[PDB]
Amino acid sequence: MKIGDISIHYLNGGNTKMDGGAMFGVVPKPLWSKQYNANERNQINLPTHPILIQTAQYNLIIDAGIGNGKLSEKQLRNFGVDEESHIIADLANYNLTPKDIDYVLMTHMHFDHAAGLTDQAGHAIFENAIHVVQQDEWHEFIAPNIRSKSTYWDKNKGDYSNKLILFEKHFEPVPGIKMQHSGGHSFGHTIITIESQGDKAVHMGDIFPTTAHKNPLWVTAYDDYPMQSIREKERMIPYFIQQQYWFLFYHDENYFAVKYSDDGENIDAYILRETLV
Amino acid sequence: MKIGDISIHYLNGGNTKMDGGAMFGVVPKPLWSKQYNANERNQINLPTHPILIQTAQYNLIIDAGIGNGKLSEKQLRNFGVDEESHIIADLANYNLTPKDIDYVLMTHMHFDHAAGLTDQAGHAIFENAIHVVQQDEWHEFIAPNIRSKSTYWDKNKGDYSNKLILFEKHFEPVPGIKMQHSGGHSFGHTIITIESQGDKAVHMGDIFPTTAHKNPLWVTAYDDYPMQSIREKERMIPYFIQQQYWFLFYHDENYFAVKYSDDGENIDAYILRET
Amino acid sequence: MKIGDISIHYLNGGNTKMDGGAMFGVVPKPLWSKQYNANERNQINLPTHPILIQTAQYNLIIDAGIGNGKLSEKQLRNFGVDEESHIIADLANYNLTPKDIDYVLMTHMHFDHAAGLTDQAGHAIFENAIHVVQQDEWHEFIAPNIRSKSTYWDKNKGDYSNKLILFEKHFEPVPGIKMQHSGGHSFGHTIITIESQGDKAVHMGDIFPTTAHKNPLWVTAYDDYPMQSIREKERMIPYFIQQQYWFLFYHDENYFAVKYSDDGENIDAYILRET
Amino acid sequence: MKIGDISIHYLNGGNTKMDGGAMFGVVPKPLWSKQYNANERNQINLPTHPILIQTAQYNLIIDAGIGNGKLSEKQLRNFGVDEESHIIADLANYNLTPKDIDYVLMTHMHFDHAAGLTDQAGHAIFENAIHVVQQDEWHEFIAPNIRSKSTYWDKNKGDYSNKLILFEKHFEPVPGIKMQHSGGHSFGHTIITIESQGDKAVHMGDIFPTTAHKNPLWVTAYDDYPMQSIREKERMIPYFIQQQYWFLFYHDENYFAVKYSDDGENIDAYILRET
Amino acid sequence: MKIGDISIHYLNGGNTKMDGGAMFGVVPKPLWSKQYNANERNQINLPTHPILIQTAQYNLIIDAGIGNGKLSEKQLRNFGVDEESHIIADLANYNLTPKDIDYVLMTHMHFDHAAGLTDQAGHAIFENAIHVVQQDEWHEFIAPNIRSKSTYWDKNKGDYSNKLILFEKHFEPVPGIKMQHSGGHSFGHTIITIESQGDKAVHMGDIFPTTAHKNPLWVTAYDDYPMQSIREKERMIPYFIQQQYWFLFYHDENYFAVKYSDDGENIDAYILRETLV
Amino acid sequence: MKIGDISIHYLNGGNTKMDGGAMFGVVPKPLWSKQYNANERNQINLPTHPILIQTAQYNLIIDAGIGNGKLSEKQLRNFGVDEESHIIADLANYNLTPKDIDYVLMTHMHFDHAAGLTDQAGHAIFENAIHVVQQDEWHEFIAPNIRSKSTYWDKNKGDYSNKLILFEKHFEPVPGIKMQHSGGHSFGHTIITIESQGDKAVHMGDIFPTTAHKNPLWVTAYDDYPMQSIREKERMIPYFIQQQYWFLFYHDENYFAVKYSDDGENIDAYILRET
Repeated sequence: MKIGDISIHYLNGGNTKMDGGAMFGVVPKPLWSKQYNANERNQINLPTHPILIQTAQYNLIIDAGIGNGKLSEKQLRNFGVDEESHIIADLANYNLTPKDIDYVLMTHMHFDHAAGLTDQAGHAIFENAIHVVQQDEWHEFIAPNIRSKSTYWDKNKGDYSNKLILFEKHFEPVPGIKMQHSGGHSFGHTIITIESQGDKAVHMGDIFPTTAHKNPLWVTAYDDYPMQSIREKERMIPYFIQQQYWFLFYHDENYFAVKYSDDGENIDAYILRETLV
Repeated sequence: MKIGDISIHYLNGGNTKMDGGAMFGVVPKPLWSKQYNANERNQINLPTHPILIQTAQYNLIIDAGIGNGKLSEKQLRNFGVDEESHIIADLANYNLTPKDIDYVLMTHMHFDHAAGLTDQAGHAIFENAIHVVQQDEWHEFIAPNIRSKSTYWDKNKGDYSNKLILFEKHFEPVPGIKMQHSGGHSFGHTIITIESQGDKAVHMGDIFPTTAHKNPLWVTAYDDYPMQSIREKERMIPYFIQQQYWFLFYHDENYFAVKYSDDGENIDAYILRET
Repeated sequence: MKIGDISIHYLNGGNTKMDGGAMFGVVPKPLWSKQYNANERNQINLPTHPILIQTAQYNLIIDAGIGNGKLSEKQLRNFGVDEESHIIADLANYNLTPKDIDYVLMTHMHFDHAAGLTDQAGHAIFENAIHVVQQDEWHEFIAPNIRSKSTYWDKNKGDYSNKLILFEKHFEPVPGIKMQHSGGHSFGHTIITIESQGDKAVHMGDIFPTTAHKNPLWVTAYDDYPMQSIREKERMIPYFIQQQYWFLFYHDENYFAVKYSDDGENIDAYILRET
Repeated sequence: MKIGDISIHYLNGGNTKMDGGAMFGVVPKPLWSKQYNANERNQINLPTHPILIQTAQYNLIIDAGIGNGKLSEKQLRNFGVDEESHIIADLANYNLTPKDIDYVLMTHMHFDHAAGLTDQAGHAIFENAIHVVQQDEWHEFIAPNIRSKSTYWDKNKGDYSNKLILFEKHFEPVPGIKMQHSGGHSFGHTIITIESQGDKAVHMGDIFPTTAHKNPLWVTAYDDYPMQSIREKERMIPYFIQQQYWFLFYHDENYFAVKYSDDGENIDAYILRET
Repeated sequence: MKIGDISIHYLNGGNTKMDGGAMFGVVPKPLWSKQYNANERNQINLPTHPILIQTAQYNLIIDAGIGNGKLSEKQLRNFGVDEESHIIADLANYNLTPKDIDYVLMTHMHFDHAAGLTDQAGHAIFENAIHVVQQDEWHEFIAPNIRSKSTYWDKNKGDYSNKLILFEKHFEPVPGIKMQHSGGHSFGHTIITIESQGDKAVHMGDIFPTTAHKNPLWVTAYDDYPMQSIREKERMIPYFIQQQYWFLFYHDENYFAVKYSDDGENIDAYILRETLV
Repeated sequence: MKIGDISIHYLNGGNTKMDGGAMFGVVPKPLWSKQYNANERNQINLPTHPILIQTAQYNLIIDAGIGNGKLSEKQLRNFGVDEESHIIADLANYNLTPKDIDYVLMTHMHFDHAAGLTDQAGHAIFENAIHVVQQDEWHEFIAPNIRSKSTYWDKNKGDYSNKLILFEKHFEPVPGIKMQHSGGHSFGHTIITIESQGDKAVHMGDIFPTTAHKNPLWVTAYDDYPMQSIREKERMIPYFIQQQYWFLFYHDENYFAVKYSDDGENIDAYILRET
């Protein structure tokens, strides 16, 4: 993928199998099962593939996958992990090492996105990288309630917190990369946009998980504030489409990106996610 | 049943079938499917049974099922309606006719609770009945947003509004009956407690739909503000149990009332529903 | 006129006559009648002249007037309409047709500002134009409450919504043109600015209706949140004046454009509206 | 009159004449001038008659009128004052002196309601009386903003503050008398209710100024938060009517007490004010 | 102490020495040092004495002191603890055992108030007692931020949480005892009032720590929301005085209670706190 | 000092002595007393030194010490004033006189920052200067509450308000200078960043009073909203350090500017203050 001078790729940070009903909330199964595949256990396959962004000067990732040795044996099974992260080997394919990374931008701190931030002993994969998190997202991450406790794990704390930078509403790390507090899925959930030359790309995190969640009303049950999720989706998606943005995905098993035609119905351009088995 | 000097019963206002996942949210099917049955279309059976309350003077009612013919063919099929409201009949079995009512107390105005409020021409099924609805709930009902439009129907508007009484935080219509605003399921969602002598009963509406939703974390995906739902459930349930309250249900297909042991671990008493 | 390399005129989308006491809130008549006229109905004449902005590659329109055949017989009379929109004609006087308008920017969706967006049968005058509305202002438009119902009309919905775009706090449709959510008059009220070279112009919508509303304390009674209106006026006006901005009007029957002295106690330059 | 075992009359604490457009917000003159009179200054006559409540052991007063020699030469003229307070006299007609008043309950601290609390030199009419004000209403009174500055006067501060008591949402000074924060007209606006036996009375202050403001949509332009005013009126009035409450007025030149039919479309019983 | 049919007493739950400057916030030392005594280390002595309330039917406590064996050696020194809790022996003086207690009502969960809730191994002193806490207070107690972390300790969790009842704004446990959410010192801080016959008593917790904090403007620097503290004090104190309430204290070294004369200046009645050395 | 094309210096606007505990809040004396000296009265020395900024066109100024004679005898003693403002003199050393100023940018209006804004008759020390103050800060200043009345003085009002420009979230007066609303110390508290070429400087006002307040948890007891102060400090400081910003101080007696190592552990560069 290329957006102007910026190169965009995905990294195999592992995968998870989550219950379809929970990933589609109010949408009846008969309808969502036709848009996304589920197994005998009502689980749909959700890759956890970080997004590698390379500008002329900086290298950065959008999330960190499920890591290596982080999830227990019970969690690996309960979360349908087929394979753990291959983020090191994948990075090599681009002549990079978990040390040439300058920024790790987080959409949110749920385990499916932050487990791969540190190895065991909570050291920290990505030692020279500055880590950016929305301030309230971070606050809840370290002080989760009886509900967010299930995904915000102490086990995911670590050294990276040394080079931690917090932002409230918006933040532009390196030119062209803009983070923006969306809320909805998470109180501190963030979306990221990439712009180089005239090209535009956007990753709406878990506020637009997969291509099957394009309908603003189709939000996951995980969303702590679904009304805010809908609000954001109702306005962002039509705008990004009108502006001919490329939609990047972290969880979609089939596609890595998509560009809808100036209409809002037909998504002509789908960039397939060729994940090695 | 018996709640001090107050008598309580329920009415067959019809039934519906909602998608299991929509009803349990983040709870994996493998877990809730063992707590509540689902067909092959993945739907669970949910009665819409209004609760009839009678005191030495009034006989208000909680909700009004789905009604009779208020739903269209399409809707009758999409929500899996097997039988429409028998409200008029059931009420008769208690020497009460569609007119004796003294107060229709709403928990919220979603179609599965208010469609039975009027006939096909939007005329009140309950003339002479003061309809108490939470103020903010009433506003959203008559002014739905792109998501609320699915349950809030213009078609459920009617003459009953000419005897509409709104409230904010809490309201005690008749002695012993208290309506408390909870939010969660819908912004204006309300629960209702009935207390007389030493007895206590409570109906937590869609913030505690069925006995399978006892865990505060098990909230429906329909809840517009799940964080508020959990907040309310986390505090109410332990309190009502500690106080030995009877939990009344509107959508539960197996129970009408339940009373938990002094630790919430099990069901100590209960009243199944129907024949 | 023209701000830098951007051309700007005013279209005649009709007019209306609203009560004076309504247009001046707490301001006594013995004072506002010396700044504006009160026919004997106590109505003041309020034109509904949309603003046309022409840059290098785009044609924009701020609000759309009352339209043609949109208001009923009754409305025409109560809103004191003398002449309905001549928007089509006025545009022609600029070799511009309704299909050349690239953007329609709305300050708020009240009828005197949006009625002109569609013809009857709710088709849509201005096909091909992206319609920009601030989110909350659009949410309320399609879901009015008992007070907004009077100005947010259902017959004002239309095809234009197929090319609708929403923004929350600020948005730049095209270089130099900035939309900013102000609130006050209506929860989602929005003001607009135009900048080219060192030239600056601003239209503060119904938060600064006419030149007679310059005093921040002089807000209309129509304002749903007068405290926010004052807040915005108290800060914007002094700033725009200090920056030598041209104030554009939609409702001032006399002035179209105005610029205050640095001391802002007088109007140095102005452009009258050829009624 | 008297509610149950509580006596209630009205004192003449002076009067004022305020603009009509200001008193009726968005309501057109051709409509409000048929419900109230507009001298030619466009002013309507607003008495400032404090309400006297006498129970078994206490004497209470709601608001205090404009006082004596409190308004300057200029104010007297602009607020159309015909007669200054006769509060001392009127009280005497009840064998009551200013030192027998046990409680002074305020709806809000605007001048037409608080000017009468102290004489010049800000001493304090009504020594020995506990003065009840809602917290935020008092905070704003002593710290007015650019808009409140017009009605919250510094010369209205006084000794009475040595016996001041504040409440936030609700407060019962003496059995049967309840104060409730309503907001709307002023952030800290407060309405009051009196109950004895099955008799009920209520004074909704400036959230229901005169009988002509019964329509919830008819709020004054003075209301700093009109949306909250409507909210409160929309719910309170229907409830108070359903409960057969007597509506007491402070500003209605004609009526002092009123009671609507159950259907609330007519005024069944009333008490005129002997101007 | 007797309020109508209700008997009120204090229990020696230990003590703590906190920095005076922090306990008086904006009040210059020259002024507060004359109202409360400080040592060479600027520390003032603050007893942590729970309030025993006995009605005809129920027995209850207002807080739990610093406990026994709960604070470490480093904390005992840093917090100027002279003696640890004597709550068991004190209770005996009234023919009661840490088992005859029906309700433990908490004003807030800071360590100076909640450490004595459980013994080591977090079992739970007061096994048959129902524990009442404001819902938000509790939420922060288990999910404290970088600031409240210093007083909300995991080490204070325990069995008592089994019979935990939460309330939002107000709650009346047994007739005459009314809890009320005040906020200010803590987001979930609560005050308690006692009424029997015509007698009235009130404990405003850390929103009125000692008799030296009567001036509404004299709030501790510990208060997370001082503006709300002042708001509450500005209105409550004058009202409680006008109503001839007895003010009960948990932290005042000299006095256990006080009744100001219908004025708001002279506090004629002071009930001394005879603490055994 | 040098910040790209922008020149920065500071001025002796006088000094004060505040109680150490008030200044460090919850931080025990034994800890802060080792970070900042205190006399036997427990007071710490705090200069009130305005910061002079000069660009190729303007030369705005940050704060205005305490002034000259604005403080009374009592105040001069209670706040431990040793010397009053030498603002006029210092300004001269830079060929600038009390009139050249082009913008007085306030962080907040507490007396130790704004008393130097006017003379003994409330006349602006800085005619020709546009005074930029945060909107909400300005409101509280002119409308103090029982606690704010201690720093907000009526006596600090003046003609300067005739050139007052308010803002809400952020404002960039002249290129490179950005004012950002932070809250914390006071509701309207503002910080100011200066950036030119690759250089960056920031003055966090009373949200980072002295170098001893670097720990986000070390906030003054004066802060009306300490939780917001911590929030801002927790995020700003690490960011400004990562970006190699120069931290400018107004109250620090030893440093004027400081630059931390790339880890905040130590002070890598600095400019002491005075001779």
